[PDB]
Amino acid sequence: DKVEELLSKVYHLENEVARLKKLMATKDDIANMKQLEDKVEELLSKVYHLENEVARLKKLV
Amino acid sequence: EDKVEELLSKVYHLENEVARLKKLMATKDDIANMKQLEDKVEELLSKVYHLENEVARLKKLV
Amino acid sequence: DKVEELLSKVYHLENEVARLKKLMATKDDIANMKQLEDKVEELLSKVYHLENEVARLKKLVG
Repeated sequence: DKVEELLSKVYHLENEVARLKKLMATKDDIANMKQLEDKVEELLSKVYHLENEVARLKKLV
Repeated sequence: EDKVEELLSKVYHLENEVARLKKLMATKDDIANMKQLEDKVEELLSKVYHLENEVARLKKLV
Repeated sequence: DKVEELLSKVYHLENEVARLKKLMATKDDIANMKQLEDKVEELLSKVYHLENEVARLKKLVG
């Protein structure tokens, strides 16, 4: 009776843990976001320089 | 006796699997983090459009 | 006795797994990250192009 209740609950948990393991691999690594943040950091910088260079040209012309 | 031994062993492996999941979870990106990066990509693309239009006029004027 | 112990550990696992599930729903998927990567691919191409144009505008004007 009580051992049965446990058997059923352990079975359910095993399935849940399996689904979580599956879902875990669909989630993105923090290392992927940091590397992307870096690239966006580079694009922040280059765009800043472009805005400066453009202003310069916009005044000469 | 037998079923209880089996249940001890299943619960032990689930505990170790669940413990592994909690450390895996910690190496994964939060959505709110991703949303702030999208906000910066939303900024940069607007600035790149604006610069494209400015450079279009400059090469025309020169 | 050993039934109590297993009843106790199961309960704790149920709560742990419920916590992991709602915590899983805060994490962003590789798909949306790949979409953001695509947009960063574009913007990096457009920046390089703009760099070329401006470098020419600079050396053409003065």
